[PDB]
Amino acid sequence: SARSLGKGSAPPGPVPEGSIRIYSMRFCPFAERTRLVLKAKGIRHEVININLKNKPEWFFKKNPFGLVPVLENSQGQLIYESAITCEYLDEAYPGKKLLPDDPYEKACQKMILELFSKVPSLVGSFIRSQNKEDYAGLKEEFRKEFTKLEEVLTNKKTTFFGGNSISMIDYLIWPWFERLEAMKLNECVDHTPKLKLWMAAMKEDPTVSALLTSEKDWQGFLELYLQNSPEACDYGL
Amino acid sequence: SARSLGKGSAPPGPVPEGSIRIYSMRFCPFAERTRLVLKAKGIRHEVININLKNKPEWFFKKNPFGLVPVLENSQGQLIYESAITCEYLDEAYPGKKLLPDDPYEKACQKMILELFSKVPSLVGSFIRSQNKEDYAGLKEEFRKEFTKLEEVLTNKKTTFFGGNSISMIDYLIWPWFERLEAMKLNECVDHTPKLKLWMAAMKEDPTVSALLTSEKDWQGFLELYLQNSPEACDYGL
Ligand SMILES: *CC(=O)Nc1ccc(Cl)c(S(=O)(=O)N(C)C)c1
Ligand SMILES: *CC(=O)Nc1ccc(Cl)c(S(=O)(=O)N(C)C)c1
Repeated sequence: SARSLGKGSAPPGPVPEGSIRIYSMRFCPFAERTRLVLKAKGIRHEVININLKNKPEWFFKKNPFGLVPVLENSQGQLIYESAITCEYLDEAYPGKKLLPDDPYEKACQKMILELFSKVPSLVGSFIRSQNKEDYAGLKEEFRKEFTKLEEVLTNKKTTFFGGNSISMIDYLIWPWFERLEAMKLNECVDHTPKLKLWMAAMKEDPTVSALLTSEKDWQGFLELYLQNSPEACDYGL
Repeated sequence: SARSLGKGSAPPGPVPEGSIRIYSMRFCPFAERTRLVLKAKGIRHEVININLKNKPEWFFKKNPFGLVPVLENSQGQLIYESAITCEYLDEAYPGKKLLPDDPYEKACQKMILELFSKVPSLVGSFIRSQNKEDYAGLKEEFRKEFTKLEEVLTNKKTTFFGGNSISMIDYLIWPWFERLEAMKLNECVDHTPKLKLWMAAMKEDPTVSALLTSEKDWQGFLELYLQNSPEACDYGL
């Protein structure tokens, strides 16, 4: 049932009242942001996984960019871009607010997100590699970006990037730090102690712990991904 | 007095109570967004222009990226990234809200901003050109992106990107459309009629009209810019 929908599959049909739909992919770190917010805010939702190597024709109607995550509500409104879906969920649904009310504190979280901006493309370059010589250079590129995040934690004198308690910014940058160990990149945080202590503190958060994918599951997906397999998205039953 | 501050200049000192400071550059389209918001919301402010070809040492303390626009308030809080400065100004100051209260309508504006994302880099490629052969190809690249904006106006059945009246998204994407005529790129909107009618309607907005820089002033700045002159930022006294 959690199996990804591809070419030849039928459109999902209307989203029922009282629930929101997320078009996701179980191994997508960008869609993981939305799922972390949905869980944290306890929002009632339905998941539809998209086979990103063999996309359905109807998926481009949901998002012209053809990317996960996408939200769809009962009135048929469509929201895409991982950071936009996350802000939308915090505003449109009740409970503990992940984004702070203060305009400056809100701005700060968005500034920290911009400081992290180069990390996903760097994770992408490390994955798609042809030789072991490029590895040391990319590791230094990681350190250069991870030092930007360290300076923020040092200046704020706080555990998390948004305060003493976990907030939106932590969930937005976490998926890439989650995959560092599986990719054997833990040494890239050896010069950022406050960033290293932030990771262990994050791993203990009940929301983060519940959605955390295993080392072998990421290694198994990435193996099929680097083979451009249409079974990658469906790795692990 | 409106003259840009460069190497050898002294730090500005504290921002007084009741006013906000913007670190800008009179020809910067990204900083123009912030200035359009400051004007539209009638915010009391002080402008400090930065010589971007010969930056002051103290400017990297205001923004690690060393880019304009930057906001600084009386309590010393610093806000950078043009879109972040604009959202901050709408939330922290009273009057007519440029961003709508509705979470979906807010999300939509941010989605339209993402649809425009490739235009500034395209304007940059057209400016830095070595031959007239690349011109036709880049014009087609413009049409491909300007068609994304046309589809939004067509679907919404509205004059502006955020409704029947001007909002935040219009001010955020305007500076690049402002410079199209000066760069002789008006033919790139010949296949987007609703986008072409949006430009003329924008040119009539009192906020847009008041901050509008002349054709020759942009041509004169760009000439000095493509000469990498430290007088570019100060073109036109
Ligand atoms: C949703 C998505 O883009 N998923 C995905 C899968 C695998 C990797 Cl390595 C990444 S990434 O963020 O590292 N990058 C875009 C290559 C993302
Ligand atoms: C503030 C700034 O970056 N100013 C600037 C000056 C000249 C041009 Cl052409 C641009 S652009 O947006 O076209 N691009 C970054 C080249 C921006």
